[PDB]
Amino acid sequence: PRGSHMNPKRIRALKSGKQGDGPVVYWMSRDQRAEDNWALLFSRAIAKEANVPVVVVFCLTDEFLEAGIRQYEFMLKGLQELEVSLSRKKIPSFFLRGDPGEKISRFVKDYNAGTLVTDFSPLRIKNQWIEKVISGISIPFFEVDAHNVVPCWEASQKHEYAAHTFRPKLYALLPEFLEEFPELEPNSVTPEMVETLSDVLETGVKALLPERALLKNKDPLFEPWHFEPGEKAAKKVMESFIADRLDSYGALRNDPTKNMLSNLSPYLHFGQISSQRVVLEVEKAESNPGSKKAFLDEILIWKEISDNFCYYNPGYDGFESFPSWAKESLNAHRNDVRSHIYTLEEFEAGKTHDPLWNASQMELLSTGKMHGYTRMYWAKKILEWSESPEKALEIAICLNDRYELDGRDPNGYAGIAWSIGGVHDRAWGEREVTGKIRYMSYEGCKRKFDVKLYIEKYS
DNA sequence: ATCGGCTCGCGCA
DNA sequence: TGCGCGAAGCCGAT
Ligand SMILES: Cc1cc2nc3c(=O)[nH]c(=O)nc-3n(C[C@H](O)[C@H](O)[C@H](O)COP(=O)(O)OP(=O)(O)OC[C@H]3O[C@@H](n4cnc5c(N)ncnc54)[C@H](O)[C@@H]3O)c2cc1C
Repeated sequence: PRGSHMNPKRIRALKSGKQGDGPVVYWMSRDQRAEDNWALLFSRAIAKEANVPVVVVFCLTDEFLEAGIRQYEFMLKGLQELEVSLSRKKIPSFFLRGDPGEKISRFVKDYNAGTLVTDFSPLRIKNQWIEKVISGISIPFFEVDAHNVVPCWEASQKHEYAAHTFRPKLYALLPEFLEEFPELEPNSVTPEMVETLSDVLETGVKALLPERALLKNKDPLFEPWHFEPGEKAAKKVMESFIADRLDSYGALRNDPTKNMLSNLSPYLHFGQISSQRVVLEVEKAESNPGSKKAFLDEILIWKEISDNFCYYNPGYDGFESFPSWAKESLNAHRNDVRSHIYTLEEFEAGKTHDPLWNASQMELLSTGKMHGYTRMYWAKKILEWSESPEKALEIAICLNDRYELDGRDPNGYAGIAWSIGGVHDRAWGEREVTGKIRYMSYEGCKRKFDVKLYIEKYS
């Protein structure tokens, strides 16, 4: 590759081969943005060294049927804006429909690709697709970490027990890896599905319409105006956070009645904005130092340790990935009698006895983003009022992935594992049902914020 | 061959 | 509200 502000350690070879005659193809998956994208940039750099065009390919899977119209519209509306952004950079974008394992392979043959580059996800499905693609192509294949500031395989070579073991290794490498971004260079070389993306959205929304979330009077639950989608909207949210919410963040990040969070998770999850970008802007901002340490810890340690978790523990969304002490503790309490037991359907409709739990579910149903403090309480009550730890993990993941705009994310699996299974936490006083897993109480919540205001806001 | 230090609830102001 | 301890398993600095 060979260039300024392009550390070679951000890229690694999935497969070696003979470089092809054709264009460099960036298989975009996790990081759906033109700016501050190390994978797009590396793909562009390979293109310059080889005197070839860079092109972006994206696969429209049947995974959308798993979630709702809320996330399909957010992603697809974002992708319509992205096609236009990429087009201004003279970068063509190709949208394939179907299975990435077969469709990426066929595209490389059909479009005569020279080099394949993709971004990094520690999720099982991306790795499965990469394995399939490797078996179907002759060309060199590179992986670039565009999501984490320090590349996941570089920060640590093993599972990290706690944030404290991770913090020294990540912080030692931050001076090297926390750096500004080069501008994306438009295409120099002339670049050689048929449906419109609007058509795809229309066909997909008709397929999802029967199962769309409705209130009892037939009126839809989802309010689409809370987070407008796309790269342009993402940046406006980051700007208002620094301007309006970062000063109060150290004091108020755990009060759900206050709108004092970044609101960046839906854009971060789809890769509509870079975490490295957000950290650069926050570092430079003159703000309360307590707020800066609190927020940088969240977007650097906690977000990037969630990738460490999924990358070194392939069963990240199961019981086995919990630490020994936690699995041992939860196992001993499997027979304990739950105070309540709710089904997925009762949980989903917000019909528990706990008005605070119900309000947290209604914030999830109506806005698509539950406040970060109540997500801890929400997941820990699923554990407390479920038949088993496995049923709890299953119900929390089902509701999180169906209804959160930021769901189906390593942060989600690491966050749920912390809450239910103690991952990256320590043991606490033993209790019935939840054992030594950290406990959170309705009364504890009453002490810390105006619980009644939150409940009133969400019926 | 031994210890300091890690993202709650509670009792106290 | 803000503070110090309790209950608690283990990592790694020494
Ligand atoms: C049960 C549970 C489920 C969760 N599910 C998800 C999910 O599906 N998707 C998701 O992106 N996050 C998830 N989180 C982490 C966190 O709640 C959200 O990222 C955060 O509330 C998003 O809102 P924000 O971006 O306004 O938060 P901010 O406070 O502004 O945080 C900014 C960023 O810091 C990172 N961050 C903050 N808290 C955490 C954390 N605990 N772990 C990892 N990264 C963190 C995120 O990237 C987040 O976007 C979950 C946490 C819990 C306890």
